Amino acid sequence: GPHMAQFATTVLPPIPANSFQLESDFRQLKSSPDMLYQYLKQIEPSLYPKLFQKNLDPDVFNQIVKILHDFYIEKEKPLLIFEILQRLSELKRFDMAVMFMSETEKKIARALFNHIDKSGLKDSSVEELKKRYGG
Repeated sequence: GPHMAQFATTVLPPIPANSFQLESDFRQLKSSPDMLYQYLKQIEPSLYPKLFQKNLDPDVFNQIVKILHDFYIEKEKPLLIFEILQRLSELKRFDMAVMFMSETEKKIARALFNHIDKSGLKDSSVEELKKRYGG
């Protein structure tokens, strides 16, 4: 409504050991995207291929993208969004996560590559990774 609701008292959880632990912390914070940004800030791109090595989740795939869209574009560097999206593209389930996305998640995914491009970042991987997520 026109006012802010009462939110529960919560604190950014530690960095997870594997995807089972990551998706648990994503699905509990999905309604708190402003702390999801700060939870993402703990996680380095070197953990992305290792957490998700046995599988990804389609809801985690769209949540990573959905937090990059409204926070890493404003608060972090355009290069960081691009590196995060690249780590996920090497996952064995990533294209099944794209298959479970709708137009509403794909318009967010391209809006990342649209901001990265206009920020001055030009590589063949920019236009490849945009088509892998929503071309």
